[PDB]
Parts: sequence; structure tokens; C-alpha cells
Amino acid sequence: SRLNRESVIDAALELLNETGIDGLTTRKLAQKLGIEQPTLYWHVKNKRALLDALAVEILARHHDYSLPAAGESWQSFLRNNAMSFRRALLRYRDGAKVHLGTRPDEKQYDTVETQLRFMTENGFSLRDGLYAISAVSHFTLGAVLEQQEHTLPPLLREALQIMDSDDGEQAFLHGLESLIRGFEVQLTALLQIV
Amino acid sequence: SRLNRESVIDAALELLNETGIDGLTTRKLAQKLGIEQPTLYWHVKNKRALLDALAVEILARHHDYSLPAAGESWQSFLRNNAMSFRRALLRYRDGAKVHLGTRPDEKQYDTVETQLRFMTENGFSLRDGLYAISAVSHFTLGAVLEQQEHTLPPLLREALQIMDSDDGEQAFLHGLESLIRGFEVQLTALLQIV
Ligand SMILES: CN(C)[C@@H]1C(O)=C(C#N)C(=O)[C@@]2(O)C(=O)C[C@@H]([C@]3(C)OC(=O)c4c(O)ccc(Cl)c43)C[C@@H]12
Ligand SMILES: CN(C)[C@@H]1C(O)=C(C#N)C(=O)[C@@]2(O)C(=O)C[C@@H]([C@]3(C)OC(=O)c4c(O)ccc(Cl)c43)C[C@@H]12
Ligand SMILES: [Cl-]
Ligand SMILES: [Cl-]
Ligand SMILES: [Cl-]
Ligand SMILES: [Cl-]
Repeated sequence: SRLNRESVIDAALELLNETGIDGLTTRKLAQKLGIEQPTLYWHVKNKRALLDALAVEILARHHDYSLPAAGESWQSFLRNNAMSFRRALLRYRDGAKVHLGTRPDEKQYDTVETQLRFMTENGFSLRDGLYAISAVSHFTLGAVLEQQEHTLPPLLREALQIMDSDDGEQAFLHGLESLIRGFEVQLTALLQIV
Repeated sequence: SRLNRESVIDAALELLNETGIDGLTTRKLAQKLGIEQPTLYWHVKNKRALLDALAVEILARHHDYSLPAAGESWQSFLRNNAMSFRRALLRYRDGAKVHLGTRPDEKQYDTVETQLRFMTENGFSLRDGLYAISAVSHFTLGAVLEQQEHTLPPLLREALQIMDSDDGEQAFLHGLESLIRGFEVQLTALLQIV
């Protein structure tokens, strides 16, 4: 079939949904595209090259809320961006693990830059603004990884039914809010003992 | 060599530090112990059985702060427990990924139970107390996974030097505090609009 970057990646993502990250190989990607292994190598050198490309494309394709709207508060921005990141990671099987394994990308670097400007304009230092964006990312990554992996005593028994009744979204959205408020309390305090 | 559970796991953890999770196989575990593959199978049926056992032992061995001290506040407990969890996950190469892949364990279930009682005594519902413990865990897991994987424009350039100067600990400890305060603000509010 056709072997430009876009088609290769469409085929690799679709293969990702069939096999998961551990299962995904170039040899099976070559089968799906109706081509021999050495043809594929011209286009994609190894699994690691494939996964880096996949990590960037999952976000380009689906991480739709990467930038603040006109007028938007920093709280609201961190919320919408976390929700969008989460959703993009959930869209493909082992999506979170595909993301974790990769350093960020020339275009992802101008987006995070704009975010860091945004947070500085709203009164964060570079430091505290970086800590805020990192905490959000790490919390989200961790929640999604746990959700994607999974799928007694009393209190637990009831506990692990309120966590199962849902796919993890409620637990995530509540913790998101706790995190944002915690940042707000940090920020608002300036140099007072908080 | 000697093949009781303790020695097998000591050898598997030491092998873990040489190869990482993707590299670790029963066949290499058998080599390290000076035994043939079918001897090992009697003791450990597969990689998945090995990893589940490893996940439980990393925590038994090193997650020293699993329970509150006499008198301790819930804030302080969540802090010390997060720090302890983080440290135990960092102690072995791919430690976080070994943990993520496993459901919890008969003894881990009585510990989380005691935690959930602890949070209820200090005024959390089961729900909100579960959300708090989960958020802490997910944040910590995500921070550690990112730290273990890793090892331009201006603001970033300065950003990714304050994140590198350290191993991730400062970013983690700051976000930890933001999370705990966020919970405190939730809890204290009761039914008022917060
Ligand atoms: C979820 N958002 C908060 C961010 C985002 O919109 C991204 C996009 N597109 C990311 O890559 C993110 O989701 C993301 O995972 C990266 C993350 C960040 C701060 O940017 C970095 O350059 C960087 C780094 O070099 C090491 C660790 C971390 Cl947390 C980062 C920025 C994230
Ligand atoms: C870091 N601590 C906060 C906890 C802890 O002390 C543990 C131990 N030992 C865990 O297993 C923890 O670190 C941990 O990872 C588990 C986690 C929890 C709530 O307990 C569960 O039974 C459970 C579950 O079934 C699904 C998701 C989650 Cl987050 C959980 C409890 C964690
Ligand atoms: Cl074609
Ligand atoms: Cl072509
Ligand atoms: Cl011996
Ligand atoms: Cl023996």
C-alpha cells in the first residue's frame, strides 16, 4: 500500500489498537502494509523510531486543547488542558506508555513555551509555573496509566466499587481540582507564610 | 544456588538492576542462579508471576512508611507516605513500571484498609478519602515514571535546567504540597460552595 509518513502512522496506530505496545513490531507493521521488511526499513528504521513518531502524532491528532482561549483564566486553562491530555492518552491502547517513553518534539516545544509565557503573565514565576504544569502532567499521566493497566476488607470493598463503577474519570476530575486549588493557594500567598 | 522464595527474588531484583523490565527474562534469571530453565519453572512459572512477586517485594522491603504514627495528622501522613512510596519505586531500575503492571496483594489490602480507616477518622468520607489517596498515588507514580524514563525557546531553556539540576525531587515535593492543601480546602468546606 501507500508508504508516506501519514499512511505509515495510520497503519501503526491501528496496529497499536490490535497488539499493544509490547506486541507492536516493525515485522507486523510490514505485514499490515502489504510490504516486505526491508522496504519498511527505508521508511522507518526501528520500533523506537516508530514509537517516538507515534507519541508525537497521538498528541497532534487528538490533544486538541493545548493552548488557552482568549481571556481564559490560568485555572480554567490547566483544567481544559489536563482533560484534553487525558483523553488523547486514552484514545489508543497503551497510549500512556507510548507517550512516557519519548522526549518532546520541535512543535511540542513551542506549545509548552506559550504555556509557560501564559502562566508567567498570570503571575507565576517560571519555577512555580513549571512545577504547576509538571504536577498536572504527572498526575494525569499516572491516572491514565493506572486506568489503562487495570483494564477483602470492608471499606476497601466499598472503595474499589466506587472506583470501578466509573472508568476513573471522577477520581481524576476531583484530584485535578484539588491540585489547581493548591496552586491557587500557593500563588495568592506571595511571600506570606502559607 | 539456593532456590527458596527469598533467594529467587533477591536474584530477580539484582537482575532487574542489570537489565530493566523489558530485558528481564526467566532464562536469564536461571543463568544467574546457576540452574537449568525447567528447575526454575518448578519455582516460578513465568515472567508475569516473577513481576507480580517483585512488585509486592519492592514495597514490603522498602515502603517503610505505610502507616501513620501515633498522633499524626492526615496531612503529615499523606506526605510521609508519598515520600516513602516514591523512594521505594526509585530504588530499582524500572521500579515504577514493575509496580504499575500488578493488582494489589493480600497484605497490601490490610494496609490500604487501615489507611482508609485513618482518613475516615479524620473526617473524610470513604469517597473523598479514596480520591485523596488515589490522587497522591497517581501523582507519585507519574512523577517517578517520568524521572525513571528520562534517566529550543527561552523560558523552556531555563525551565528544563531547573528540572535537570535536580533529579525531580523539588518538583515532586512542591506538587505534593499543592495536592494536600487542595484536599484540606475541600475537606474544611463541608457542604459550603467552595
Ligand atoms: C499536559 N500539558 C500540561 C502539557 C502539554 O500541553 C503537552 C503537549 N502538547 C505535553 O507535552 C505535556 O503533556 C508533557 O508531558 C510534557 C510537559 C512538560 C512540562 O513540557 C516539557 O518540555 C517537559 C519535559 O521536558 C519534561 C517533563 C515535563 Cl512534565 C515536561 C507539558 C505537558
Ligand atoms: C501510596 N499510598 C497512598 C498507598 C500505599 O501505601 C500502598 C502500599 N503498600 C499502595 O499499594 C499504593 O501505593 C497503591 O498504588 C495503591 C493505592 C490504592 C488506593 O489502593 C488500592 O487497592 C488501589 C486500587 O485497587 C487501585 C488503584 C489505587 Cl491508587 C489503589 C494505595 C497506595
Ligand atoms: Cl495503495
Ligand atoms: Cl509509497
Ligand atoms: Cl548455595
Ligand atoms: Cl533450594
